[PDB]
Order: sequence, then C-alpha cells, then structure tokens
Amino acid sequence: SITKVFARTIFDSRGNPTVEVDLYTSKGLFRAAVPSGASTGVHEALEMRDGDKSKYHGKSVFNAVKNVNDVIVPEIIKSGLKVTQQKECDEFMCKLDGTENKSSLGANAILGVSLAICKAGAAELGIPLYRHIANLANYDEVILPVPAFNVINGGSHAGNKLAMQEFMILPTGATSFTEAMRMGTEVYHHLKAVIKARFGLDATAVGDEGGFAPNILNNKDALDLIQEAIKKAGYTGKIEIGMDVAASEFYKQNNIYDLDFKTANNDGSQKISGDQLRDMYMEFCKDFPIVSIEDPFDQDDWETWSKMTSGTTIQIVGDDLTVTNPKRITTAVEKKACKCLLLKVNQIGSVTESIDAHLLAKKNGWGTMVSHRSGETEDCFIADLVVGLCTGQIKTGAPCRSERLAKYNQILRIEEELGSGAKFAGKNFRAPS
Amino acid sequence: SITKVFARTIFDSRGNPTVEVDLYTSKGLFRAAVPSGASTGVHEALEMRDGDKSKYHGKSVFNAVKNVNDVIVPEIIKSGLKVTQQKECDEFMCKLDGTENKSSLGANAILGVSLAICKAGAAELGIPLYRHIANLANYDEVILPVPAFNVINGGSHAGNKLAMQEFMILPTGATSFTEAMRMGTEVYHHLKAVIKARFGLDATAVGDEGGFAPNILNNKDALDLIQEAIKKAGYTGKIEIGMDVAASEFYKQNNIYDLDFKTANNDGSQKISGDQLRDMYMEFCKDFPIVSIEDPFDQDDWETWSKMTSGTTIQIVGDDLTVTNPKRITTAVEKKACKCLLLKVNQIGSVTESIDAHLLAKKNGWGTMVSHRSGETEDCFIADLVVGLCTGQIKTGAPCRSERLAKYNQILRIEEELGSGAKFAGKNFRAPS
Repeated sequence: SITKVFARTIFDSRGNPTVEVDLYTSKGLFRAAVPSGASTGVHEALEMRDGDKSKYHGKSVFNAVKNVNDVIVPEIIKSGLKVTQQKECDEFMCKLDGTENKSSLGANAILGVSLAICKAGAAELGIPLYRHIANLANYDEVILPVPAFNVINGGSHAGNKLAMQEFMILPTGATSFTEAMRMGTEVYHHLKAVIKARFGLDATAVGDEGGFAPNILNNKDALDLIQEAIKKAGYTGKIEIGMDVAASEFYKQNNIYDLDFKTANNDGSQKISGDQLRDMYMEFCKDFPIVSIEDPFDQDDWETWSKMTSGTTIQIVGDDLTVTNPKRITTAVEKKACKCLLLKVNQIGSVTESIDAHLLAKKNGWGTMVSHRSGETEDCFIADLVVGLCTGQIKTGAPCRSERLAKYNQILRIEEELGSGAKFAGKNFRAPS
Repeated sequence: SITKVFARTIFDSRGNPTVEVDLYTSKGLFRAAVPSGASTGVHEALEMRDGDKSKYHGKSVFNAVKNVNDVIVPEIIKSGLKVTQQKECDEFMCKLDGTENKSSLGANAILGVSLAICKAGAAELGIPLYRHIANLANYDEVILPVPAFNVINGGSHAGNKLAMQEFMILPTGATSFTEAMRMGTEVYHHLKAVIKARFGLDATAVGDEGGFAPNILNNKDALDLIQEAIKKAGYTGKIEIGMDVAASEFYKQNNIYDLDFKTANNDGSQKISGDQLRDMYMEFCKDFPIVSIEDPFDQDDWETWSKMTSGTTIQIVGDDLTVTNPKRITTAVEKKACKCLLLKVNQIGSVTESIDAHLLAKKNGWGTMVSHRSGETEDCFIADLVVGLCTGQIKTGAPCRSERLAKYNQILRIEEELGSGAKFAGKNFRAPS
C-alpha cells in the first residue's frame, strides 16, 4: 500500500522545472522524475505548465505538483491499491483525471506517480525494475539494446544549413553493451577531433542531447563527417547510421518539402516534392550504411510513408506520426506507414499505457525504439524500460551530458547483473523479441 | 563492517570513463562515482588512467577499478573497520597506497571507496549525509549555499577572444535556495535569449559546464552581457558576479600576462604585466558587482596574489594556487595570498582529507567554495558536502546539463528537509560559519 506520495519541482537538463515524485510503501522511498513534455501537443498527453510568464519563463510546474500532492496522493492512498497493481493504479489516476489527454491533472503529474509506483512494485516483489517491467509486458527474457547515439544535429535544433534534425550512430556490430559504449564514445571523441579541425573549437560546443552542430551546409556532409569519424575509430562496418529527418518541421504544403527552410525568401533548388525527397533517402541508403530513418515525411503525409516503408527494407521510425498514441499507432499499422515505434513514456503519460503502446506495435510486427526527451533528468528509468521491454534499441542522447549517460550507465549496470547470460541486441536490434 | 566493495567503469558528462564504487554493509548498497581528475597534476592526487591510446583514447580506468577490486576491497574488509570510522578507513587506504599523491592505487580508486564509505557511515548512524558530514567536521548547524552559476566561458575552455576562463552569477540577494534557483535559471534563459539575438542561435550551444561561449572579443563584453541578462530578469542588485581568470593558463614569464594568448604571433597590446592586470581587476570591481575572483594570477605569482588580497575586500579564490593541498594551503595562509579555498574532493583524494583541507582554510579565516569538475557524473555527493561543511558557496556548473543539476536538485531536496529552519547563506556566503 502507498503510505505517502509527495511531489516537488526539480530542474531538467535544460534549466526548466519539472515534476519529481516521492512515493512510500513499507519498503521505503521510491523517487521518479518526469522529462520535458508538451504543454500543447498534437495527439500527445498534455504536460501541465503554469504559464506565468514572470515565473521561470512560464515553464513552472506548481500546478502539476499541486495536482499530485492534494488530489492524486489523497485519492490513491484512500483507494487501497498496491504498488504491485500497475494497470489498476494507472487506470485509477486516468479515471481521476477524466480526459483523454490527461489535461485535467497533467500528464507530468500522472506519469511521475506512475513511474514511482512501478519502481515500488518491483521492490514490493523483490525483483529488479527491468525484470519487473519484463513481467508486466509478459517477457520471460531480457536483452540489452543497441544504443542510438546522437552525434550531429540540424534542423530547428541548431543553426547551420542542415535540414535533417538528427544524425545518430548505432553500434550494431558490437558484441556487448560494454563494447557498444566503447565504440560509441571512441567515435564521439574522434568526431569531435574531426569537427574541431574542420570547423574550429567553437564547433565543439554541444546541444540539448550532447551532439555537435557544426555549420554543415548539407545533409551528405553530415553523413561523410560521421563516416570519417567511424573510419578514424576503425569501426567501419561495425557501426551503422540512423537519422531523424523530422520532415514534419519542414513541410510546406501539397507534397512540398523545402530542405532549406532555415532561410527567409527560400527561392532556391531545395524546395523539392515528397517523391524527390523519398528518392534522396534511397540515394543516401545506397551510399551510406543508414539502418533507420525517423520521421522521413510529414506526420500526415501517410501515402509517402507507406511508399517508403513498402520499398526499402530499412527501419522507418514513427515519432510525430505516432506520438506514442494507440489510435495513431493503429492507423499507421493499418496503412503500413512505418515499422518502428519511437516510445516516449511522457507522451502517453503512464507506465501501462506505454507498455500497451509497445505491445501494440510489436503485435503488428513493428520494432520499438525507447526514447528520451530533449529535457531529461538524472532519472534512469527508461534504461530499465528498454531492457525489460526487450526492444533492442534506445535513443537516449550522445555519450555526453549526464542526463544522457545516466541511462547508458544504468544499462551497463544491468549488463553486469545479467552476467554472461546478458544478450546484446546487435544486428537484430530491430526486433530481437 | 564492510561486507563487499565492487568498482566498475561508468562514463562522465564528457564521454570519458570513470570509477564507480558499490559498497555493502548490513544496511545495504552505497554507490559513489568519482569525477574527472588529473592523471598528471601539479600537487594534486593523481588519478589513474590506463593510457592505452587505442582503448577509449587512453582515458580508460581499468587499472584503478582493478586496484579497488582486488587490492582495496580485500584489505579493507579484512581490516575490520566500520564505515562509521571515516578517518581510519581513509588512513587505511592511504597507508595501503603508500604515496603522497596516491599514485600507487590512484586517487580515483581511493576516493570512490571513501565516498561510498561516507554514505554508508551516515546510513549506519541513521542520519542524512549532510548531517553526517556536519558531525564529521564538528558542525552543529548547516546552511544552504549560494550557487555560483557558470554562464559564459572563455580561455582554453572555448574559442572566442575571452582571456578569462569563467564568468559566474551568484544570487547572493536571494532569500532561499529555491529563490536562488529561480533567479539563476531565469537569468540563464534571459542570457540565452540575449546571446542568440546578438550572436545567433549557433552561439547558444553549451560547453562542459553548461555555460555559453559566444565569440566575445573582450572580458568586459562578457560582463556587460551578463549585466543585460540580470537586467532583463529584473534582478540587478540581487545578483552578483564571480570570475575564474585562471591566469595560470595565460602567464608568459617575468610578471607578463598576455590577455590574447589564443593567437599565434601575439604582438598586440594585451601583453600586460601582473600589476597592470591587477589594476584591470580593480577597474572591473568598480564598474561591475564582482564579488569573487578565482585564480587572478599565476599559481606561483604569490606576490601579486598577496597585493590583491591585501587591498580589495572581495573574495580571492585559490584553485591552481592551492589544489586542495594542505601544504599549498598553508603557504597561501602564511603569505595571505588568498581568502577562499576552492574545494575539489578528487584533487586530494579522500573525504577526511577534503574535510581537513576545508577546516584548515576556515581555521585561518578563509572561506571555502565547494567545486565540481569538468567531467562530473550523476552523483550528487558534493551537494551534501557543501551543506554539511557549512561553506555557504558551491560552484557546480550552469543550471544546464544534469550532472550539474543533479547537485542543485539535491540541495533543493535538502532545503525541503530542513524546512523553515533552512538557512540560506545569502550575502554572508563568504563565511556563514
């Protein structure tokens, strides 16, 4: 039974406030922190912000904290639900909220308690959190994921001329997670050495996810830069590439995508149509070892999504397209729009829903890439979520900044626990099962 | 009694490996991580690195981990020392090493165990870690520190033309730590809004400590930029400024300091003498609310250190000068070279030594600023160290990046524990006692 639930505000990796929940049972204290969400979102659960422009730039979360403290806490304690009853606790809070998007109490309020309950339930059962999540999703075995390291950025996420938002390296050729960390960091540092030489030390500064953002003129340069880094590290072949086009951010209208949206009066050549964009991806896939492309088209340009998923054999990740929303996931499934779900727990708002969202994707053949948010905390819950859900792939930032490393370090700790019987997703990261 | 000590490698905020120690008593697991140190250092305890150029860029720590695992662990367990005996445990390990600079086992090996033991001892006594450190240093009361937020960088730590390495804001006018976080972050975000407008979004990228590094031409511009930010935030007067000149990095010879060292063939005006440099500080102190200047002169230019400490009334912090080394601290005390010790636990290598180093400074009238390292971890131990040592001031990075926020969040948690009786150092941060 839950004896006490208490929320407070802490600060995320970007200096913004966020909810942190302290939950007690006779086993003790179980702390959980919520990552940056969307106060306003397309189909995602809405995180509650105070909006007071004076206070913390309108990003304070006193209202969400209040909701946890004098609404959720009293109710859930009086409910008499055990931390061992995840589904029920989460349903309770959902009933308590009463809205589809959790806008009455705030997804950040509901998720904080939900994560704490999950950690508590695991303790209640005397098993590790990953094992607990495994059992919740009905998995008998667990597998260590291949890390998708963010290394170079673009789009709205930086200046430069890069249209594509993210460029990541996946150590699929590694034999273990330890080796994956070794490969990932070595390349990161080799990439930094390459970037500082080609663009100067100022280009060595990092963004929200710990990746670099040199003033690269084109997407191909980004890829070549990564290639050189992989070469210097001596891992060509063992390391593959992933991308997050986030084409939604750069879609004009009627099948038009402007690869140069970052300029006023864009009357240049990079104002191509979706079909031309799709071909560009095909060209990239031919020359570069690209094994995964996230959000290649607009979140509503279904037709081109299906065309690309139909003829490429690589992983096509849905993010803005699916927003960890079962309704959106179903549609993408029916339309065969993609083959991988980017799982963001705070996008849906609760642990069981996140698990169900994943199970839905899997049931229909998709892979699942567990994802972090731009505003993370020192909480490493998703590290246990990716191992327990047996997804084989997690995208939790570059191996720089501790809100990123917090997760990777945890997975290293889990790998240690599993011992020799620790399975690394490797090449079959897409669906290790 | 210690039943089990186990080390492993994790990654710091910069992607480099570092030691993490797991220690067990009948109370359970107590985990501690060590921050980036100096493999080779002036007078500081030497952190052990493998140096294998192929493996992790020569920055791996398998040797230190090995030292903990099959040398320290067996010995300390067989010694029969309680985690409650900090001084003795630390002396034991020091005896075990046998060197002044801990170069036989590695300061990073010894400190990891030392931090774990400390957390365990606190648990053994049933008190919070801060309270435990307070009792270890003989303090009856504790006080929340004024955060010294790194906001703009320069020197070798970035490109640009800034000679001074760090520029920090200290919310001395705050009433509580909560308010200090509010002020600090609001200014941080206002500073970002100012920087992106004046220098573009690319200048918004951050460095190791989460601070910005725009291509600022001169030190005064840095100060004015901060001033504007403080103004926009509406905290002029409640927020003061600190600096870390790190003049050691920019000293030529015979009383010569080149404010433009970042250029080959520096035959320009900024090749001034220490006395001219000292005057420059005096000018800065007159116009700007600078309340603390760290490493204003070379780590061996004692004479100018004393001259400045003698005639300024502001805080003069010793870092490279003192390197948390009692011998160096004594000399600076005798010569009245400075009035504040920058405390870096991993620079000396153990918890009791760090405490003694602090007590030494205090005994002689100095203040103590608890410091983080460029390569931090998600460990928040120093947050408890600064509160327990009643120093009133901690320098643990900008309110950006979770290896920085990890500490600040912890202090927010401690503040919550103390309640209304939570004292904030405020204006008397220099020596709140």
